[PDB]
Amino acid sequence: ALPSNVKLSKGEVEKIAVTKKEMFDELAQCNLPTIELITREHTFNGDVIRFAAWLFLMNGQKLMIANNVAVRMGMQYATNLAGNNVKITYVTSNNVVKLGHIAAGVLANPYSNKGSGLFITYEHNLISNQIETGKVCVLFITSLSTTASSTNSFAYSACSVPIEDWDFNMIKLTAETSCASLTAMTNLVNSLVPGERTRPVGLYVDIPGVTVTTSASSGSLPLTTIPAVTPLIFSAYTKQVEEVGVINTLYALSYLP
Amino acid sequence: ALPSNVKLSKGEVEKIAVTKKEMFDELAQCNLPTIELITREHTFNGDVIRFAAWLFLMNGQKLMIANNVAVRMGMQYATNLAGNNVKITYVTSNNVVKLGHIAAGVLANPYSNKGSGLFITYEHNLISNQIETGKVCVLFITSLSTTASSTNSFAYSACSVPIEDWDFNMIKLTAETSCASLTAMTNLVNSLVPGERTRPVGLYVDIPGVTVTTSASSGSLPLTTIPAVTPLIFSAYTKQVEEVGVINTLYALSYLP
Amino acid sequence: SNVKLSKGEVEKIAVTKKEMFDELAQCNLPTIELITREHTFNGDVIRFAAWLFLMNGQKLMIANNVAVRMGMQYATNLAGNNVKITYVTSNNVVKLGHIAAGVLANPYSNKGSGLFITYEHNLISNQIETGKVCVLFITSLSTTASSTNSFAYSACSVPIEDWDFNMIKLTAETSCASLTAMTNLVNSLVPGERTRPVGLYVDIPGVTVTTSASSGSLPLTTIPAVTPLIFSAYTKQVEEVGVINTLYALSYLP
Repeated sequence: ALPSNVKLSKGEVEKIAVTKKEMFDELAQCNLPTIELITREHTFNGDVIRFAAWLFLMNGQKLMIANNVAVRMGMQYATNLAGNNVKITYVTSNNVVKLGHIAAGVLANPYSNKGSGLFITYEHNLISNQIETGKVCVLFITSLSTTASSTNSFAYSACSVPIEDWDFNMIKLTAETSCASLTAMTNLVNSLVPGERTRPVGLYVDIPGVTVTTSASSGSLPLTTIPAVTPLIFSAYTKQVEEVGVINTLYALSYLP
Repeated sequence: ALPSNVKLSKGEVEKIAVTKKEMFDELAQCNLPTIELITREHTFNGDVIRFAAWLFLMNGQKLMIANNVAVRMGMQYATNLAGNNVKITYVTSNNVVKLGHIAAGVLANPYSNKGSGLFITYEHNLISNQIETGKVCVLFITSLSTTASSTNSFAYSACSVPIEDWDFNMIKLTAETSCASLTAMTNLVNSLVPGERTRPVGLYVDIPGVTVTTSASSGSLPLTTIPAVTPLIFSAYTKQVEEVGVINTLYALSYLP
Repeated sequence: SNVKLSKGEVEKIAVTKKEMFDELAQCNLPTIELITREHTFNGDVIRFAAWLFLMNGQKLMIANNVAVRMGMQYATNLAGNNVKITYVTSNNVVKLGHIAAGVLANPYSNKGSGLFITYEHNLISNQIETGKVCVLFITSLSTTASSTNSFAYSACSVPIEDWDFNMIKLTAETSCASLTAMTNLVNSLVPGERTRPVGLYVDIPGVTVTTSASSGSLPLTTIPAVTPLIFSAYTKQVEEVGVINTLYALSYLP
């Protein structure tokens, strides 16, 4: 801890750094070489840090409508829209597990209020209300005006990803990385009185083949509920667009690189 | 300072690694050499990562009954069944502090509806309702059927531990590590209709001398509430057995190895 | 085992910054998404973790802590609503941000502890103090189980030029004016009803911190909605004043 700056022994480094051994130890039980299975499972396979961040974002958080859903990899059950645990179906393409889904179940109260949401489904286009075989449907909806505004103005970006190409890591919500959605949303925001302007954010997806579409402005939430029969992957919505950030963060945290 | 493989200086390791200094620095105040007392106490002595993970598990989580209790080491007060801070009494064997307890207080509503829970008390057997002098009493209760099922079927595992041999670390819930509780519990689940079967989890305890007993199937929760006057160490219960995993995680997180 | 490590070995033994980055990395990009960085203490996921729950719900805390963080746009006010931040500057340095307090639904109550920080508005004196940051700490002196209503506060005013979030804490151990006074005041109560004394410690020279007399009713119950507010957080149980310090510590970088 004391010396200026020269090559460290293993013992010195174990003293200066946070070790993986120490991280394992947070969860280790009864002097066993492995973390308990039922813990590993819901814990991103040991990652207590990721799990910590993720956990509160997933639950409660005050302005988020009645139960987020994120079906994670390597698990048996996930909680649906009503907060209940249901069986996961995992989906294969080319011998690889791409994703899981569950029955949406019953959203007690509609989305509302001038917020932002990211929803992801298997084969069920929420906008068009139609099935798209072998695609994953990504939907981002948001207020364009601020919570304090007196203008009702909303929009959405959307795209469909062939299941073979699907990769959780290549999706994000952004206000800085250039792409069709950010550009469109930026133009859409600028239609409002300056005082009522949001910080534009877009649906960025970097998977070749896929183009992301952005709607026109709406003055009414593009999506209010989700049919309970819906094969659902991920669903999260704040009542306050000012916090759209946390929704990107949740999603980023839900799935491994 | 990132692309090569041999022999790092202290200064390089401090850039490449997450350091203890930085972790200390999340909690440091006023350029002082130690973390503030009143913060160290409830923070597992500065372990902010542990504390992060633990915190949300300990509170709210929408399917857990009205207030988990985990009396932690080296603290003044713990919150009881009613969520109120009451004085901890610490217990000594052979000049070593083994564990603390509090008056259980008042569970507003009964445990209920096909869940799982772990309870640990000082000297009070919750099943036999009698005092066992110098024993620590472990009770794990669970549904055998799924939440979706139409069968009321419940069981519990239990054992008593001599206070001198007590070790928070040698207990866990498991579905993989071989033991008498897992075995019994496996056989018990297999008495149900395939579609209603849960993944069996047993109470595992590696303290020599101790044997863990498992009940027969019950169809009615082995345990519904806790007498207010009870000396309580740990109590946690979910309404949904499918998440019994979190209960193991919480417990694992509450006590240091 | 017990000899000089290569960078590959270090990366296998240590938690790396690269891995921490990767908790939040998206789309193979060299930076963490802005809207994510912003509310995340710039990528510090561990800090953000601990902070998050401390800031929200937590059972015994009155209807919405406020803590205006650095480098953000909006912060949640007393009502739980997101409002615009005004950042304040002294000598080309950003010293702090504030928001209109807004409407605290229910009054602070029942034998707790609160830390409050306002720009220029002394909540006790109810008067403007130009160029000062106002720190107020209020607490029960007796325990929740007690049958005595006894309260006190400590307070000080800090010139905006000298303001540093890091030189403030709540303490029961580090010697200071507020600790001493607070210990004396506690010791006027029946032993069984005695709290563990904690003081408002502030290590910015020029500033002295005043501690009140004992009250028998809370020195502060509410906050005028117009108040320029920086930090606000109150538990109903004084036994947990520890968590209020931890929330504060976690809200601002060293």
